[PDB]
Formats: sequence, structure tokens, C-alpha cells
Amino acid sequence: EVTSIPTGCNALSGKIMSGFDANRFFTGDWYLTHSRDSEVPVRCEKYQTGSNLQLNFNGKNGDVKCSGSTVSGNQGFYSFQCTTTSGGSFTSYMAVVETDYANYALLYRCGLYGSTTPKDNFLLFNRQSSGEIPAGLSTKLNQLELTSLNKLGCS
Ligand SMILES: CCCCC/C=C\C\C=C/C=C/C=C/C[C@@H](O)CCCC(=O)O
Ligand SMILES: N[C@@H](CCC(=O)N[C@@H](CS)C(=O)NCC(=O)O)C(=O)O
Repeated sequence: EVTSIPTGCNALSGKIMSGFDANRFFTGDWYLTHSRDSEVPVRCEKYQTGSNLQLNFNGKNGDVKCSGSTVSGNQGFYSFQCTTTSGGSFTSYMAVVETDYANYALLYRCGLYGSTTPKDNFLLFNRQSSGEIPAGLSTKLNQLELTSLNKLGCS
């Protein structure tokens, strides 16, 4: 039924890497090490991936389990249906902006989470918990005006 990302989310047309390879991105673990907007206290979320766009991460209050699917109307975007250990449920949308698969991935995430106003973010994932801001993203970050990503709770 849902064939495009929520109204107000940034489709980022023209700003996403060419040739995104889902096969190489949705494997292994991804640490969420930095983000444009951040909460307090900062934490270290490890995103564990599995086949068929499944993922697990250690969320704000308990493990979170998500099942993904492509969004037909928006190239590069995925919809995740997530459930939480406290019994909650939500939908979240994401696109991989840039990645080298082996080290870092810059993502865009957006959702309504029950509101009419979207909450979004730019997220930097690393394969190591000690990962920081890669030299290779320098110009791309400048272009997106992401000049000062907040470091989170991983080291
Ligand atoms: C391997 C990376 C996979 C990323 C998957 C993207 C989305 C589904 C997973 C988690 C979604 C979390 C939703 C939290 C919403 C809210 O707390 C976030 C505020 C803004 C933001 O950080 O996106
Ligand atoms: N604000 C709404 C929606 C909150 C919501 O859906 N939160 C989701 C996404 S922020 C969640 O439980 N996330 C858990 C996590 O990210 O660890 C409510 O309180 O009912």
C-alpha cells in the first residue's frame, strides 16, 4: 500500500550515490557512531543485519527488531517495520547516501512516528565501534551542510 516516503521526508534526489549495492550493505554489523541530531545521553547502537532486510539493534529501551522492504516510488529508500521489547511498533524510512561497505555508511532516516511532522536525521555508521569521520566523506558532508556531526556513545 505505501509506495513512497512520508510527505516532508527528503527524497534526496540527485544527492544519493550511484550503484548502491544492497547485497554488500545489509551484511554484518553497523555501529551508529555519529549523527546530525542526537539525544542525551548518547548511546552506542549496534545494528545487526540478516538475510531479507531483517535487522536487530539495541535501542533506547530494549532490543528492536525490524523487517525491511524497498519503497517503489523512491530509489534507494527502504521502509522498516520495527517492534520493541516493551511491545511498541513503528515504521521508519532510510536511504544509504554514501558508503564504501567495508568501513562507513552515511544514511538518511525519516519517519512520522505518530505525528504529522517528520523527524529525520543524517546518520554515520561504522563497521568498528571506534570508527569516526572518514576522509572520503569530506566533500559530500560539506555539500549536505553536515559540517559538525555529533559523536555518539561508541568508542
Ligand atoms: C544498518 C542501518 C539500518 C538503519 C535502519 C533505519 C531505520 C530503522 C531502524 C531504526 C529506526 C529508529 C527510529 C527512531 C526514530 C527517532 O528516534 C529518530 C529521530 C531522528 C533519527 O535519528 O532518525
Ligand atoms: N511519540 C510517539 C511515537 C514514539 C515512537 O514511535 N518511537 C519509536 C521510534 S523513535 C521507538 O519506539 N523507537 C525505539 C528505539 O528507537 O529504540 C509515542 O510516544 O507513542
